[PDB]
Amino acid sequence: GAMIRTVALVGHAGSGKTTLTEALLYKTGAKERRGRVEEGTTTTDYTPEAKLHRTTVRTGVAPLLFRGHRVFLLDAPGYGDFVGEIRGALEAADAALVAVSAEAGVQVGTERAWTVAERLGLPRMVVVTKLDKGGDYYALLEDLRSTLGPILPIDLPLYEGGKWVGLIDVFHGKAYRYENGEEREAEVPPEERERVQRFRQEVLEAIVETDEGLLEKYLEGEEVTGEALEKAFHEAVRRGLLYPVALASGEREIGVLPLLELILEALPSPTERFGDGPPLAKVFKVQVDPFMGQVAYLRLYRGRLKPGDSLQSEAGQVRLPHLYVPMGKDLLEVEEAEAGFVLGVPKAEGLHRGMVLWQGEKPESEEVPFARLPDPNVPVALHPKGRTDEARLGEALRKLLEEDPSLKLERQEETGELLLWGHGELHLATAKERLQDYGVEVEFSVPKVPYRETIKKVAEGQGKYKKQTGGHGQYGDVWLRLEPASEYGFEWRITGGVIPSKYQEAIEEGIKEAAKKGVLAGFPVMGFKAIVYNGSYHEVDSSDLAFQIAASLAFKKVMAEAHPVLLEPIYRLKVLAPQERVGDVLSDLQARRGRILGMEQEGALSVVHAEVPLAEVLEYYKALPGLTGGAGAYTLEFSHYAEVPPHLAQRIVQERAQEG
Ligand SMILES: Nc1nc2c(ncn2[C@@H]2O[C@H](COP(=O)(O)OP(=O)(O)OP(=O)(O)O)[C@@H](O)[C@H]2O)c(=O)[nH]1
Ligand SMILES: [Mg+2]
Repeated sequence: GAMIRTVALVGHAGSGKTTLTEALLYKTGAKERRGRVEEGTTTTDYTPEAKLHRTTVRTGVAPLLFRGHRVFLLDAPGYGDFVGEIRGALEAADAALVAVSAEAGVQVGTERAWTVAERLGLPRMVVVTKLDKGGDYYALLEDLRSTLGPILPIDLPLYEGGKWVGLIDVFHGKAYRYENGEEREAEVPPEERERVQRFRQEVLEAIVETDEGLLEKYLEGEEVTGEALEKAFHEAVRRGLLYPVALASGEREIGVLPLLELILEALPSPTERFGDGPPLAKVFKVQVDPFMGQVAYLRLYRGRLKPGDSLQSEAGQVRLPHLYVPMGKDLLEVEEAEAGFVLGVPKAEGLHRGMVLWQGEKPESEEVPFARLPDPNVPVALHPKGRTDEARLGEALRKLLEEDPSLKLERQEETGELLLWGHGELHLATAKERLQDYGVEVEFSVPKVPYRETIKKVAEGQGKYKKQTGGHGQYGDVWLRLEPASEYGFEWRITGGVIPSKYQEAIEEGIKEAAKKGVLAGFPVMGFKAIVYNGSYHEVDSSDLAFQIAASLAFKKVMAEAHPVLLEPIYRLKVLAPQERVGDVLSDLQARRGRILGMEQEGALSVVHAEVPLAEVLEYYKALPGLTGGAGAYTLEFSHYAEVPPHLAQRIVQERAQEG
């Protein structure tokens, strides 16, 4: 009676998620006509980026109304590039509907969605799409069984002359065919009956075994009622003990409403997950429309709300004079909201992704669903195209990051460049396009490498600053010795009190400042001991400034005779390529001045450890997926610095010097 469900539709790119979402919206009456991704007419993919790349860049909300029941379906993206939106959609749902292309089977995007859902403690259901494009359903079920585990087949495909035309409801022993956008009951083909009965028995047994009460009856001799089985089934799915497997296609228009009925029957309600109590909500995503402003998307996990109500938040009281349910980019006004509802809050400049909202006692960390986002690992130096852009780029980035916090903006300490980190070439491309939607043109470039300097031999020298400008003068005198070393260190070796200990901080600051720009090529210096072993001061003219200057003057003089050497960053790779996709990964590193460190070949997938310079893998994200059959992801992490091979070393030194 007036049930509610919040479900995240996830899965690998191209598994027919958005097409299924369109079919659901159309078949329920929420939409006049079902659009197509190819034509850019769907409810989910409305932003310029989504339509341009023909992929779900942003999670779309599809509020489904069916016979009084409500299913708030979140149509999430498929590519790992949009992990931010994917993980947020799962954080917002009480269960995951995982689409699996029949012709491809479980893919990388399937495993990632599945794992995040499992960690969030969410029930899982699988929907098999694209059976009309090919694939063997029965072999697919076996693969899902061996890969996912306790799957539970709900549907089997109905075939007519080799053509997929419908489905067979295993449990009820009924078949349905579709044609002209119409569902009709059909007979279970004679040749299929024995197999269908086998699946039915296995389904009955799988459900009975998860319920102690039913296992007692089945054993005691008592009868198992249909209502008893339904309850056991629902509870088993709620606890993640069974994973229903449905068959549906928005393109072929097969099993669409049946999938909705199954969602209501199999997946849990907000109450079965959080129980009843005061309002509890969370902003799981944010959209910043170029014209409409910021809109916050909230998931109400518990409680009820009416227009005029308010919620507490870390940012203070949040009034909601108007309640809106989102449907794509549109906000539909409602007169009330119950747990399970997904709401859209306009003019939400003060609400950000991750903020918890509540009434009553403030929730503690464990009471709210949370899925951490991996740090973005693809950097690109950012540059406004021109004048106006450079000026509007500040506000444009603010909006971009509010809407997509999976993107990180940083200022390289050494290089000084403004870097934007994303999760892939595609993610960054959408970021670029989005900035353009905000009226700003930018261009990317490979980040400048943060080269460093060091010394190879010991050297000593004096640094002295003595001048008199005005009333009093300044005096600083320092003797410095530089020693090559693995780690930087300041060593105060002053004796006889020739320099008071109070100038130690100033002297070190001077050494550090000068070290910001080496003598060899103007890069930061590292790996050296700075030893202050003698000097002098004047009680009258000595000061921190004088010694900082004296110390700096000494560093530059001394480093010039310590045999400078140019260093470069060196990272370690941890590639993950399939069985025969290893002879292509270890073949690529050779052109990148690499070095193998190990290879964990276990079963099918075998890890491939390595070590390679940073200057050689700045755009290795534009290659790995195209060599590991796309079923592999590269990993780059800082290891240590090293001397730039004499060849390049000289080359690089020349450039930096050439101009300034
Ligand atoms: N033959 C066939 N094609 C389908 C089916 N479902 C979707 N397609 C098509 O396959 C493509 C996948 O479409 P979407 O529905 O955009 O897929 P998605 O899984 O939502 O894709 P992403 O948002 O990129 O993760 C589209 O070009 C659809 O026209 C299906 O059941 N059968
Ligand atoms: Mg999609």
